[PDB]
Amino acid sequence: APRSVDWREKGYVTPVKNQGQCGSCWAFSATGALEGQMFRKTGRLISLSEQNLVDCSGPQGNEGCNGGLMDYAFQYVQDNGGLDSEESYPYEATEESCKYNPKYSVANDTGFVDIPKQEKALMKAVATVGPISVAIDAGHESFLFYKEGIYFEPDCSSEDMDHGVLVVGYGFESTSDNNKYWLVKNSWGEEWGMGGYVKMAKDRRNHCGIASAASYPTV
Ligand SMILES: *C(=N)C1(NC(=O)[C@@H]2C[C@@H](S(=O)(=O)c3ccccc3Cl)CN2C(=O)C2(c3ccc(Cl)cc3)CC2)CC1
Repeated sequence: APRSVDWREKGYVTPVKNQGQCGSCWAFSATGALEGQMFRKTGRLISLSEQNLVDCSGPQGNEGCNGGLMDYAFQYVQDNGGLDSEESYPYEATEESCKYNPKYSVANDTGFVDIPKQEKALMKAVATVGPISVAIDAGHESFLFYKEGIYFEPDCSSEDMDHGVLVVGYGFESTSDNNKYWLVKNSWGEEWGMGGYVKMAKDRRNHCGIASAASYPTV
């Protein structure tokens, strides 16, 4: 794999979004991954509707503003035959009745891939596929108040993840001893972290469980 990857530079990544008070992180992680795979497929970067996922993917096991799984979202898109654009089905940050309209479907998927649970497998996936949906342990105050640089939290769990985010690349800082990072897009708006991103510790024993539940949709 290359030493550094950043899919933002290749046009695969929409601007940072804000989920608000709704427990819809999983929906933002899923749309991020699908936005990337749709761009690879078609050359068109189109922002997708998290609201459509929040309102409509109960049958697949998602729980709206009270949590869900990226893979359940990918299964919904396959079952449903599509997913609306953000423009057509805008984000409300509350769970409402399903308003899916196939006329405005701009994405599809044919399933999903679960990546082996190693950072080396995650790097290979990121290098070759595009942005990847990942689960992390975000449940430390150090994450809430993260501002810049490489995020490392000694008490992070590699097994107890509670937040879905999107890996858009990886790289290394030239500063000192521990310099590698995953580039991670969050859904807490641009005023959190580094314009809404967190450079997360890479190759330090699967820190925060970033390689523990990584996946992406096939299109
Ligand atoms: C996001 N605003 C909130 N977090 C979740 O909804 C997270 C997302 C995923 S995860 O990425 O943590 C994860 C964890 C373990 C294994 C795979 C994955 Cl993808 C699940 N989330 C959860 O909070 C849990 C969950 C799981 C399944 C359902 Cl239907 C609801 C909730 C508790 C694991 C909401 C804060």
